[PDB]
Amino acid sequence: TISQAVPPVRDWPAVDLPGSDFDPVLTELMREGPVTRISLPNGEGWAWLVTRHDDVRLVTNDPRFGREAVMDRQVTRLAPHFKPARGAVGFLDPPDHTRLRRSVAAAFTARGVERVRERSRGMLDELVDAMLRAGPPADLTEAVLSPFPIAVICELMGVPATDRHSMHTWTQLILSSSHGAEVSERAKNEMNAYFSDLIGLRSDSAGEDVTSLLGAAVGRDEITLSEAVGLAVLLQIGGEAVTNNSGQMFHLLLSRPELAERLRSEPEIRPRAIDELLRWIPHRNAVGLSRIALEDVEIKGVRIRAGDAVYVSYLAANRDPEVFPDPDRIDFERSPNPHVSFGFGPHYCPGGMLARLESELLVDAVLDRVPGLKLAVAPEDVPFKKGALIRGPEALPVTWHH
Ligand code: HEM
Repeated sequence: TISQAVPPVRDWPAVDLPGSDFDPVLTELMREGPVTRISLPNGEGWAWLVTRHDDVRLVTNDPRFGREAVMDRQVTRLAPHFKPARGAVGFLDPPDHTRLRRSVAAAFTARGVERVRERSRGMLDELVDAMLRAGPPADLTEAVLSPFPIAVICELMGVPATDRHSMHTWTQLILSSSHGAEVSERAKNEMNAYFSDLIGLRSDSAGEDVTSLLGAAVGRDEITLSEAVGLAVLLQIGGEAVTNNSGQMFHLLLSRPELAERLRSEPEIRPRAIDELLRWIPHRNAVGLSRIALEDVEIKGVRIRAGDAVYVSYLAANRDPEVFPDPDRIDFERSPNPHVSFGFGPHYCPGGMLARLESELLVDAVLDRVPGLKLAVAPEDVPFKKGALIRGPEALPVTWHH
């Protein structure tokens, strides 16, 4: 009856934000309305953006939106390079996405990840033992936050003991180090070859570890060898997300002492506190991967045309004032806490339960075993990743009583 003008296209340039400060451009978009249009540094054109919790759930869970179609054109994006392997789990839709996620689902459920809690707790104590032995001045990221997620994933994946040192090295080299491309690509190839072999050997394995599950799914013609290897690599190197995120957790726990004090005073609230931290921490820069409207869809009186690219902001959704009253307040007691830090819909993060487990063990060890733990520099002096997709510290210098 009455025309509702489409929103203006908002430019969203890459900006390095300090520590855990919220993106002011995202804030502006959140205040403009539930549905906006954005233009990112890379790719071409514009894309719709939804920021409200309900809209984010709709776009990420509804069959009317697809991921596969995304690789048909250069959708405006943040990352400089795009158009990777299609077999990538992120670019697959139900006709094949389900087969891949189903293959390893059991190992990533709450009970699945509990299988490695004891071993992981032990490995963490070894890392902390070493840091304490070395003495007071340390980079918590290098000494703990970085190696721990890798050690835990090796155990969950079922990587032979004598091959884990290689996994560590490959992971570090992969998409994050010197001799860009060359070294990174080389390590990526070695890891691919490794998992290609391990999984193949597990063709008829009944093991519960991830590679065994992958090998069996392959053996049963549920997924191809290529599909299994690709996912295995992604899962193997996905721990960096925990390294970065937990990095923000401790930066927060140390810069806002009241938070650390509460967790030491009431250990029982740690699980819920971790979830609150996960909801609050601005995990990434801008937005990640869009979805293409497969047919026309209306959102808050806005007509999203079939073919249009649509982005969701999980960070904004986690600050939805209706769902999270006083959204900017870090409240460990926040009763209902339906955050989407681990995404939503078919593509929700498989590592979510694992990330919570790793975060819980980390908080325990760091807050209970480091006497007088505090930042060794001013909070604003902690270096954070620049030109990154996933936010977090480059290092987290801490000190304590020897
Ligand atoms: C606190 C740490 C983590 C956070 C905040 C996080 C967050 C996310 C988010 C927001 C997505 C996108 C969902 C979407 O496409 O709508 C995702 C996808 C994914 N994450 Fe994580 N993640 C974390 C840790 C991990 C870990 C440790 C692993 C490896 C076990 C992992 C593996 C994956 C994979 C494989 C996907 C793609 C899933 C698919 O598209 O089917 N994540 N994650």
